[PDB]
Amino acid sequence: GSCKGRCFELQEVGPPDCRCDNLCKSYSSCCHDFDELCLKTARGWECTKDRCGEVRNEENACHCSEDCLSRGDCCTNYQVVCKGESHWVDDDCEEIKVPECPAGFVRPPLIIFSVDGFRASYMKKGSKVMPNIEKLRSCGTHAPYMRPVYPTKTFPNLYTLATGLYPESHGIVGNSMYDPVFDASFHLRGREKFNHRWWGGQPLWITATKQGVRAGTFFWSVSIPHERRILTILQWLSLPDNERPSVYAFYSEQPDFSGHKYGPFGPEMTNPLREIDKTVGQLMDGLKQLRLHRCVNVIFVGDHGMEDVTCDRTEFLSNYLTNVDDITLVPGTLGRIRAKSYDPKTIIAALTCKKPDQHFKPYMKQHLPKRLHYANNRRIEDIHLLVDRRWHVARKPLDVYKKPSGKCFFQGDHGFDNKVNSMQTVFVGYGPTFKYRTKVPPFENIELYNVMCDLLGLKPAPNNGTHGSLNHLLRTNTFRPTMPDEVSRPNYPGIMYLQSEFDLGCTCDDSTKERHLLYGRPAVLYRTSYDILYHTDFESGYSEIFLMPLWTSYTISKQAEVSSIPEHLTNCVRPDVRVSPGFSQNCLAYKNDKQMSYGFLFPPYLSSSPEAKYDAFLVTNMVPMYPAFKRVWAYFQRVLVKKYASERNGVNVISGPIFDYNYDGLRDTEDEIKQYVEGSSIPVPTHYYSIITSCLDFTQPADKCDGPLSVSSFILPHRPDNDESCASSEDESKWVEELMKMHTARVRDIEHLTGLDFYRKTSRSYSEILTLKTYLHTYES
Ligand SMILES: *[C@@H]1O[C@H](CO)[C@@H](O[C@@H]2O[C@H](CO)[C@@H](O[C@@H]3O[C@H](CO[C@H]4O[C@H](CO[C@H]5O[C@H](CO)[C@@H](O)[C@H](O)[C@@H]5O)[C@@H](O)[C@H](O[C@H]5O[C@H](CO)[C@@H](O)[C@H](O)[C@@H]5O[C@H]5O[C@H](CO)[C@@H](O)[C@H](O)[C@@H]5O)[C@@H]4O)[C@@H](O)[C@H](O)[C@@H]3O)[C@H](O)[C@H]2NC(C)=O)[C@H](O)[C@H]1NC(C)=O
Ligand SMILES: C[C@H](CCC(=O)NCCS(=O)(=O)O)[C@H]1CC[C@H]2[C@@H]3[C@@H](O)C[C@@H]4C[C@H](O)CC[C@]4(C)[C@H]3CC[C@]12C
Ligand SMILES: CCCCCCCC/C=C\CCCCCCCC(=O)OC[C@@H](O)COP(=O)(O)O
Ligand SMILES: [Ca+2]
Ligand code: NA
Ligand code: NA
Ligand SMILES: [Zn+2]
Repeated sequence: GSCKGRCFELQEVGPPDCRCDNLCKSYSSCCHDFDELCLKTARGWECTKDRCGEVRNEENACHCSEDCLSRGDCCTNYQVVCKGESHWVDDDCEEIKVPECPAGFVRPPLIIFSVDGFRASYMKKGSKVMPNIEKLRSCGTHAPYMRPVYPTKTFPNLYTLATGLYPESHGIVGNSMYDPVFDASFHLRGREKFNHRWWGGQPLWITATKQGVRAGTFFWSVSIPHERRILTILQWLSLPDNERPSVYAFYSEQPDFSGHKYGPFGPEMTNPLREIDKTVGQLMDGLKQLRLHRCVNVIFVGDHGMEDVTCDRTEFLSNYLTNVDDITLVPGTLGRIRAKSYDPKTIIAALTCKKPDQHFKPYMKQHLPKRLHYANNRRIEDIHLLVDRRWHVARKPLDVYKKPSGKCFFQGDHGFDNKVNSMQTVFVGYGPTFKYRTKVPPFENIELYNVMCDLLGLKPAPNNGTHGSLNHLLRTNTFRPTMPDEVSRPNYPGIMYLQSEFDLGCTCDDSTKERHLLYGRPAVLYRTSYDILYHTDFESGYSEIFLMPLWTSYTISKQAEVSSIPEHLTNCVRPDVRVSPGFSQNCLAYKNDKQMSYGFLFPPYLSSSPEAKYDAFLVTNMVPMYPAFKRVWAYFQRVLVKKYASERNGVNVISGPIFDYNYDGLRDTEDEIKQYVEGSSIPVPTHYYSIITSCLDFTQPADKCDGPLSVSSFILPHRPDNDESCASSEDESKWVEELMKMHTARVRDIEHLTGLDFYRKTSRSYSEILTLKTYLHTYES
C-alpha cells in the first residue's frame, strides 16, 4: 500500500495492510513512502518574505503560495508574513462571549497542550520569555499553580490528567513498576508499556469515543517534529463535519529534559521556554489563520514541577542496612523497597531515625499520609521511602550511573511529595467556555478529567474528581451538582436508662445545634444506627454499631478559656442514660488491655463551666487511644485548638474516628475492622480526623460569618508509637504540629473515609462548598 492521499489518516488499518497514521512509526507499521509523503521538512516551518507568492513546490514542509489557504497547507505564519496580518500575540485581549465557529461545528473543539516539568514559578518570567503563554494566562482563566498527584512523575500524572483517577486506581503508580501477578516490569524505555493490561480506568479519548464524540488519535510517534504535529492538528480541524475530531492533544517533553540537565533555575532554561512559546505561537497563529482562534478551547497544563537535585545529596541504604544485596530499590526522589526474590519490620526499624538530619523517612504504605492516596495497588511495594525535597535515595554508591566525567547526570529532578512547592505545575484555560481574565485558586489535577468532559458534553466515567468543584473556571456549566441524600436518619434518645442499670466498670466523683453545628448536621450516607446527643458544649452523632461517635462538633470562641482536668476527675468516666449499656464502651476493657488507653473527642479542657465539664467525661464521648497517640491528641486539644481559635477568630471543630484497615481510602464495614480493644467489640480506629472551620474574613467570628469559609483538616494516623516523629522524646511543642501538617487532608478525603457529608446548611452555593471540600491546607503556602 501507499500513503498518497492518506497522510495522518484518522482511521487505522488492521494488519497486514500498511498504515499512514501518526502512531504507525511506534508500531513499525507505516507504508514504505510514509516519510517521503507525510514528513516533508524542506525549508522549515516559517514563511519568509522571499517565499510569498512562490510557485508551489510539493517538496516543502509547508507552503507560502497564493493557493495554500485553499489547499489547507500554509505555514502557520503565512498571513502574517505575506498578507500583513498580525501575530495572535500582538492583538488586544478581547472577550469571547460566545464560540465563533464556522458553520457545521457542533461544539467548540478542545486542544490540550501538555508541558512536561513546567514549574508553576516559570510563569513569573512573563511575556519577555513566553509572550504567547502569557497572553493565554492573562486573557483566560488561570490558577497560580496546579497540584500534581504523587508520585510527581510524568506517567502517573499524565494518566491521572486523562482519567481523573489517583495512580493507585488507574494502575500507573510510577514511571517504573513491577506487577507480581504479571511477574513483569513496566518502564519508560521498551515495549512493555504498549501492553493494554497496565492501564486502568477510562481515559478521555475512550469516554469521548464511547459517547460518539470524535477523538481521532491523541498519541504521536516521538520522531515526528513538534511543528508537524501542530500543522496536522490544524489540518484535522479543517476536515468535514463528519470526520473532524472534537478533541486534540499535544505533548511537549520540554522543559523537563532541560530541567534535569540544568536545574530549574539555570540560565540555560530560558531557551527551552522560548521554544515552547514559539510552538504555542504557531498553534494560535495557525488557529487565527483558520478563523478558529475564538472557537477552540485551549488548555495549557503541566504534569509536575522540578527541584534542584545533585549527586552530592544522595542517601545510601548501604549506610543503614547490613544486607542491601537482599533488596530491590526503586530509587531517586522516592523509594520503593521489595525483596530481591529479608524481613519488613527489620528493614523499617533499620531505616527509622538513625542519623541526626536523615533525608528520608520510611513508611509501610498503609502509614503514608492519607492525602497521597498511595497504597491500594499491588504494584505499590509495602515499604516506601518519602524523600526530602532536593535529595535522592540510592541502594549503594556503586548503583549510581555516572557520566564519563564521573559526575551524576541530573541537576534537576522531581517525584517528591505533591505538596512540595517545587513540584507544583501550571494550568491555563483559554477560549469561549472558560472565563475571561479570571484567576482561580489552586486545585488538583485529578479534577480536570471532569472539566474536559464538561467542555465536550460528555458524561464522566466514575473518578476521583469532585464534579462541580471547578464550576467557577467556566463561563457556562453543563453540570449542576446536587447534594447527596442522607441514607440513615438519626434517633434522638432521651433519658432511657437508670444509672443502676450500667455496670461498665467505670467510676467518677459526682441552641446547642445553633452554637455547635454551624453548617448543619453531617449526613450519614450508608445504612447504620446512630443517635444525636446534645450537650452544653458539644453535639455528637453516636454510632450504636461502633460504640463511639462518628462525629463530634463544637465551637470555640476567640475568648474561650482553657482549664485543667481536676485531679479528682482524672479517671472519671460517666454512663450516658440516653444510650444502652450494651451500646456503650466499658472501662474494664481498657483496664485489661495493656496496650490501649482512651481519650475524649470533645476536650474536657475546653468546657464552658465546671458543671458542663462533667458532660465531657460521658462514656459516649470516649474513644480508644494508644498512650503514644494521646501525647499527640492531648497537645492538639489542650494547646492547638485554642491557638487556632485565637488566630482565626473562633473555630468550629468536628472530630471523629476513621477505620481503614484495607487502606483503600474508603470507610470500612464492620467485617473489614481487624482490631478491637482486648476482650471487647470496641473497634480500634486506624486514624482520627478533625475539620476546623472559620470565617475566611477573620475579622468576623466563626459563628457570625457572612461570607466564604476557611477550612483546615487532618487525618492523624492512630499509631502505638511515635516512630514517625524523630523528635518525639522532646516536649510536644517541638514535634506534634509538624506531624499534623504532614497529615493535612481535604474534607473530601474524610468524607470518603467516613461516609459522612459535611456543610449541608450554609449560605454558600453548593459548587463553592464543593470547592471548599477539595481545599488542602499546605503549610508551604
Ligand atoms: C477513586 O475513584 C475510583 C473510581 O470510581 C474508585 O475506584 C472504584 O472503587 C469501587 C468501590 O470499591 C470499585 O468497585 C468494585 O468494582 C468491581 C468490578 O471490577 C472491575 O470493574 C470496574 C468497572 O469496569 C467497567 O467500567 C469502567 C468505566 O470506568 C471501564 O474502564 C471498564 O472497561 C469496564 O467497562 C473497573 O473499573 C475495575 O478496574 C480495576 O481493576 C483492574 C484490574 O482488573 C485495574 O486494571 C484497574 O486499574 C482498576 O484497579 C483498581 O481498583 C481495584 C478494585 O476494583 C483495585 O483492586 C486495584 O488495586 C486498583 O485500585 C475492575 O476491573 C466489583 O466486583 C466490586 O463489587 C465493586 O463494585 C471500582 O472497581 C473501582 N474503580 C476503579 C477504576 O478503580 C476509588 O474507590 C476512588 N478512591 C477514593 C479514595 O475515593
Ligand atoms: C507512551 C507512548 C508515547 C511515547 C512513546 O514512548 N512513543 C513510542 C516511541 S517508541 O518507544 O516506539 O520508540 C504511547 C504511544 C501509544 C500509547 C498506547 C496506545 O497506542 C494504545 C493503548 C491505548 C489505551 O487507551 C491506553 C494504553 C495504550 C497501550 C497506550 C499507552 C501509551 C502509549 C504507549
Ligand atoms: C487529556 C490528557 C492529556 C494529554 C496526554 C494524555 C496521555 C496520557 C497517557 C499516557 C501517559 C504517557 C503519554 C505519552 C507522553 C510522553 C511520555 C514520555 O515519554 O514522557 C517523557 C518521560 O520520559 C519523562 O518522564 P519524567 O522523568 O517523569 O519527566
Ligand atoms: Ca477501607
Ligand atoms: Na489500658
Ligand atoms: Na519518635
Ligand atoms: Zn523528568
